[PDB]
Amino acid sequence: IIGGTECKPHSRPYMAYLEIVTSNGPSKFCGGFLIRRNFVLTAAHCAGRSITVTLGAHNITEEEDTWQKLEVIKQFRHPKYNTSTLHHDIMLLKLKEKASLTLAVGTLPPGRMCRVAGWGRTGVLKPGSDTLQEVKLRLMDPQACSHFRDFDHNLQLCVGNPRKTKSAFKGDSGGPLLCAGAAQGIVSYGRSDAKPPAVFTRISHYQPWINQILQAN
Ligand SMILES: *[C@@H]1O[C@H](CO)[C@@H](O)[C@H](O)[C@H]1NC(C)=O
Ligand SMILES: O=C1Cc2ccc(Cl)cc2N1
Ligand SMILES: [Zn+2]
Repeated sequence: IIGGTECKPHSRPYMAYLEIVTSNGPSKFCGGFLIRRNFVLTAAHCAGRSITVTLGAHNITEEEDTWQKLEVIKQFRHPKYNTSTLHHDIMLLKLKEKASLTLAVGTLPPGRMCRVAGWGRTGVLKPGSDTLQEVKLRLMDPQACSHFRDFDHNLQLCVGNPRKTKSAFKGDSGGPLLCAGAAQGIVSYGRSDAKPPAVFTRISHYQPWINQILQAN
């Protein structure tokens, strides 16, 4: 998160910290959010050979009793996810067992301001953050994201005032974008120089597919 503040620890009990395993390189990291005791929503491009989920975390380098490190049994990436257009950047993770409900861990059931949180990098050349950072971003008209050639208003949200530095960035993918407390978007992609706006998956469009996956599993 660029241009944000450190969250009050555990003020966002649904936040999930993802460690992703591939076969040809070291681990990668994304965010995500617990929508069912055993289901975590994140970005399609965070998929890997295997994934571990830590719930209840603030400072991700210091273990604490709030922590729930959970195994992912199955990854449900959207079937139509496109590595060329980046369309349908969305994935459901099924946890091996249902998470415990605690104070620190629980499910989450243009021109306006939304908020987005993550453990991602705090600047173009900065490392990922140790602690959960958040930032408030402006929801933009779709023409503000026209320069992303495959951006699609129906599928995506355009997020972030270009006059401001604030933004999600690497490591923040899969995190929820909340407007008035409700999840509206998912961190997906943007420019490598982090100049806003950036592109978020529009959750509402994928709601049928989401419900589909839940009931079948
Ligand atoms: C997080 O924890 C580590 C030690 O576990 C510490 O070195 C680091 O400065 C901490 N960061 C914050 C801001 O709490
Ligand atoms: O909002 C975001 C998320 C993200 C990931 C990676 C890059 Cl290069 C840019 C952005 N912008
Ligand atoms: Zn704590």
